Amino acid sequence: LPVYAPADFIPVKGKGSRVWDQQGKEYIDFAGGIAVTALGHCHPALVEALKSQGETLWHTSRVFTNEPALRLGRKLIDATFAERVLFMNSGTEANETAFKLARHYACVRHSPFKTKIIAFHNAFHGRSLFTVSVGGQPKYSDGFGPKPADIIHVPFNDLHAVKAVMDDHTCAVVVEPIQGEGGVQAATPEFLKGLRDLCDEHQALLVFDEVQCGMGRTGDLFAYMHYGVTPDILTSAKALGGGFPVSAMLTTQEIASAFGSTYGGNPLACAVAGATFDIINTPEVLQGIHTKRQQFVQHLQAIDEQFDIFSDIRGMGLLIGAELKPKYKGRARDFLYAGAEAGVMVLNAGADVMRFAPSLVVEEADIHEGMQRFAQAVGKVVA
Amino acid sequence: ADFIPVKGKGSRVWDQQGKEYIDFAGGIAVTALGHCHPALVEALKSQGETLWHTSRVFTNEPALRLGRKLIDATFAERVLFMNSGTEANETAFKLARHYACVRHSPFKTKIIAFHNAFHGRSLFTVSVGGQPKYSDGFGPKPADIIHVPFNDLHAVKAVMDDHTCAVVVEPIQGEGGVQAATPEFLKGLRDLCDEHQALLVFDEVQCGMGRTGDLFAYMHYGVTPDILTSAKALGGGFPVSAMLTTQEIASAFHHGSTYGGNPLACAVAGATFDIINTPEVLQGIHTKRQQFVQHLQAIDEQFDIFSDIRGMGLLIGAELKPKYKGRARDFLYAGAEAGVMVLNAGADVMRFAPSLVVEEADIHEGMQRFAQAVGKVVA
Ligand code: NA
Ligand code: NA
Repeated sequence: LPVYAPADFIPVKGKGSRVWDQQGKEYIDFAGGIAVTALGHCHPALVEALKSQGETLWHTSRVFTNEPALRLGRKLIDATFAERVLFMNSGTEANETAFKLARHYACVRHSPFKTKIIAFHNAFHGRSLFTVSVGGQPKYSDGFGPKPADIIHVPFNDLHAVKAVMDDHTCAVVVEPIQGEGGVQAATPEFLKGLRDLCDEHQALLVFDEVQCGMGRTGDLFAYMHYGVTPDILTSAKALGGGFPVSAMLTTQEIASAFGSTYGGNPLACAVAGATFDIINTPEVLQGIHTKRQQFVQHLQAIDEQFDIFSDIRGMGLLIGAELKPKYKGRARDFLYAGAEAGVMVLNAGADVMRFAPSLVVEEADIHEGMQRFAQAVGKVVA
Repeated sequence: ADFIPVKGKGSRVWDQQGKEYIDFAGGIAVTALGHCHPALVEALKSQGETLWHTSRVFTNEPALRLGRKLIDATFAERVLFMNSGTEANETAFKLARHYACVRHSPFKTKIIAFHNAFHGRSLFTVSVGGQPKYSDGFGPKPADIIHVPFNDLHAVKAVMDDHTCAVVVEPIQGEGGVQAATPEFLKGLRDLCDEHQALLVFDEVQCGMGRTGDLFAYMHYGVTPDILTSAKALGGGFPVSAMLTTQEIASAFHHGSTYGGNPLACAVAGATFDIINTPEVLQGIHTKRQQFVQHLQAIDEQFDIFSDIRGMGLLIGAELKPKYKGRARDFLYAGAEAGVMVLNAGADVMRFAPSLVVEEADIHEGMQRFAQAVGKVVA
């Protein structure tokens, strides 16, 4: 069930899209620590940002603001629909804050009985009791005692189902624009637009979990920009910090008033995230992501031409899913481990789907080399 | 707060205007080794050049090293690392619930906690937290959490049964007026947990990592918990946390000696641990407390403001007399004006949580500034 690295695979060093273990074995990284290291390992600009801020100031309590946090808040506010930004340490915490805010906004602006949260099967929002209960895998929320109530799950991309359970007692709809863990499934524009319209009709808040698909991952800064559907609340993490734990909850003044346009934020985390933002939010990187996706997809199609293993290639930008044909159902972990043995680090998205989330600046030579290693791994699994 | 800190070094902090402050607050007991400690900066820089991040699929050398250090120095046999104390608390509470579920009964779900407790602001942790005002208004809270007064062993006895999975307690309630547990209370909780087969959970996010003069508060009391949480001081300002428990308990999870841990975080926390867990630092804490307390007594001798000085080691509470009840914020703001950063613990209590290696010169200067602030509020 879970993927655990063996005792002879402990990462010790990373540089760009390359990782070395304790035995000095080199790997090409198409996993990014699960879409976290969006600028690769020990990127010079991020290392510089960490070092200079690390000489100056690391920490301030929630009582104070700081220059890195204010700078990052301003950048996010300028680049998005947001008017207010709250910083935490992780996407889980950001989601906690978003869900709590949606609940509290409904409580004070409308009714204390307006508590229903609508989420989707296969969703992943974190492992805290609240976020795992909003998440759509019962296996992970069972066995921890009474779960926070008034959370309803319906299938992803099923607008009819949402209409059926949505009413004036609904406070929030929570959705990943692309379900990364749940098979790399993208929302249809109809579905997402419908959620926006239903939330408007019922005065509920539309919450986008973009912890995985955000911060350039899709080729747009956020996935909502691709769809042209504006959420009420957005959460971001993982890539935001490039490997440093940091997260952000984005919303409007009107919504945030329910609780300088910024709250919290570790000085060191925000300095690093600012450097990450400055690189990712450029025409060069964002437009390069589409080129790179095409390069990965070409290799995946070539492997499929040789070995015939995939039924679907999907996702957006450098979040790539490759669904295994029915003859290879449940074999995703085996392809992953074979990949590792061949010196390439990949992901799963359930037992039937291969997932790739490499650095957004991954070099062409690394794309080529890693995919040749993955091709070799595939051969060992099927032939 | 009407100023923005831009730079810190040891126990001194500068704002945007270049005004210099003495830091007796430590970002709320987080910067246990002061700002930009050279050993912590060096660890950050060195690991920052090597590897920052691994997913939970992998371990890493800093995580393993930090795990070994915590395992060797405490009751723990297993360590799970997260980013924050709130997250570590989520993990501890979930583990206590799940252990009870799979080892005893799915109906064994009651968590006992205490009034004025703080355990974080996630829905679950704030519900276990003992401040109803902060858990109200977020929709249905997770159920089966009972609160009773801190230090009220009779009350614990009354609500505890075989359906109880956990007792969660801060050995010293930091936020709740800097109230220390009595030895009888903590031993009582241990005995009751043994009797009803519940897990004793120590939230040592604030009172842990050297704060009391021992590495963890449970060592002062000689009462061993089943699960302990640690953050704040653990990373000296870098966000990192740990949940410590035994192999028997940890086995309830669906993996070696450690789980998770950011390589950069764990490298910094390792350097922090190596410094704090020394006779020099730990013994130095008692001497520094005495100096702080003597200053507080001198201030009281002059101004007659305090009714009580409490806490342990370098977590210090000073309770205001009824004449000054509800005015802790006023002394806080006056302190800031006078150039000293302090804390509150409710509107009735002044709190201090300075660097564990705070220089004597800084103790005297900061306390003199606080005396000036006290003098201002009085006049
Ligand atoms: Na904006
Ligand atoms: Na031990």
